[PDB]
Amino acid sequence: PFRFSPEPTLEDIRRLHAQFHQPRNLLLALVGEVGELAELFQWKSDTGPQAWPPKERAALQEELSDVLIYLVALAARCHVDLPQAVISKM
Amino acid sequence: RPFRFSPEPTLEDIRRLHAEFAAERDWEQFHQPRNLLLALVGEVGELAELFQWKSDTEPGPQAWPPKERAALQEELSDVLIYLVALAARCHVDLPQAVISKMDT
Amino acid sequence: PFRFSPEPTLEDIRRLHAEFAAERDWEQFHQPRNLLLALVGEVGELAELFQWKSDTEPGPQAWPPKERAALQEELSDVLIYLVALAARCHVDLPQAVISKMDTN
Amino acid sequence: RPFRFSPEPTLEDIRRLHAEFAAERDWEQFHQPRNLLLALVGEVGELAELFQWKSDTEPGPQAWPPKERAALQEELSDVLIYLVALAARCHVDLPQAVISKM
Ligand SMILES: *n1c(N)c(C)c[n+]([C@H]2C[C@H](O)[C@@H](COP(=O)(O)OP(=O)(O)OP(=O)(O)O)O2)c1=O
Ligand SMILES: Cc1c[n+]([C@H]2C[C@H](O)[C@@H](COP(=O)(O)OP(=O)(O)OP(=O)(O)O)O2)c(=O)[nH]c1N
Repeated sequence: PFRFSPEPTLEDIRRLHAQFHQPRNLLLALVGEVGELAELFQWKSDTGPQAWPPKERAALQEELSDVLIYLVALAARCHVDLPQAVISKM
Repeated sequence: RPFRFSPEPTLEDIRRLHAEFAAERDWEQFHQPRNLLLALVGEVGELAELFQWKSDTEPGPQAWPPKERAALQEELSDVLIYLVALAARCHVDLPQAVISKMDT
Repeated sequence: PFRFSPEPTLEDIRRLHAEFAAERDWEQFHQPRNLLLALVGEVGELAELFQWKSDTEPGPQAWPPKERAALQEELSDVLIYLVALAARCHVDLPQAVISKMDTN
Repeated sequence: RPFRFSPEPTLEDIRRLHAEFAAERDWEQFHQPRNLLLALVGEVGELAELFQWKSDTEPGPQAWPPKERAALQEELSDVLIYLVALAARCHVDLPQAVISKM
């Protein structure tokens, strides 16, 4: 069916990519990848990404992770328990 | 002191959670790619609407008034709740797509 | 096959938005970045409105006046920060435009 | 210090030109609200990448190297061009909706 791999956990990805990496420089880099990610959708239409050519799907996973990696970074530097902070909202 | 994230939820855990709260709030339908995308973009917006006034030569995020750091967490979450939501919808295994990256 | 008004103009807008701001001493906050994050914060409200639509659907002309009135706001707050950004960047936003089309 | 903008083209003018441009390479089909939003949401990113690595009270844009200062224009140019086409595609009076907000 569909499923995410049991790891790397949010804690791994935090440990793994970790001056640049200060607060608002990281927030501008998050918005950037959201900018690349948003680009792989602009000239589409309502119909999904599960059926895109390979070089596209491949970029769809690439840019998507990038965003995570920075959101990861940004929060791990704002000292927010990204993982827990999620369930609390639930 | 070392600041580390807790163990779980796993991204897979973060999925199976949002995955259900809506399936009870009957959402998944409007949950179409761009719909999910465009949302992530409003939260990202809501995320920057805290740093747009703060200068990086300021008390930094850690040292943010409770209610600010509170909002900050409630925001960093949603940006994650939708990133993982968009991924799953694309059939992307966000967790593994990260490894393929490390393969630099 | 539509039309904007002849005014205001971008300097006319770039002008008042000066007067306006630093009339709330809102000019001390026009440092490139703070400004860039502000655009992103408003570039995000604008999305929050289209996260529920689809382009196969009738543009905001059919939207209920209330939804169609809040769309004029964001579209306007987005141009305002964009202008406040360009200016602090000493960019002739108006020329930078046309002098970018004598190309692609 | 305090900068100005040439008296034209006006917001409407830009509107037409882009049209001619986009009416040339059959790009109107490409201009559906959400397209120009994401289209714009993304140029704001390219525009975000520029400053991501820069700094608070460091050199500063206007003192940036040429090729960067030039890329900067590009990026600001684009953001408008899309703001202008979405605004237009939504049948929204962009210049006037800016005063009405004062
Ligand atoms: N509208 C539509 N629908 C389309 C397809 C295209 N345009 C024009 C207007 C806009 O200014 C230009 C995009 O130019 P670009 O593709 O070179 O900018 P960018 O992609 O960011 O440069 P790069 O080569 O991708 O790095 O297309 C419409 O108005
Ligand atoms: C907070 C603020 C506001 N400004 C002025 C300029 C914008 O054209 C107008 C819109 O402000 P905004 O706070 O974004 O209006 P709202 O969107 O309704 O605010 P929120 O609902 O809280 O997002 O405010 C401004 O110049 N600088 C500044 N630091």
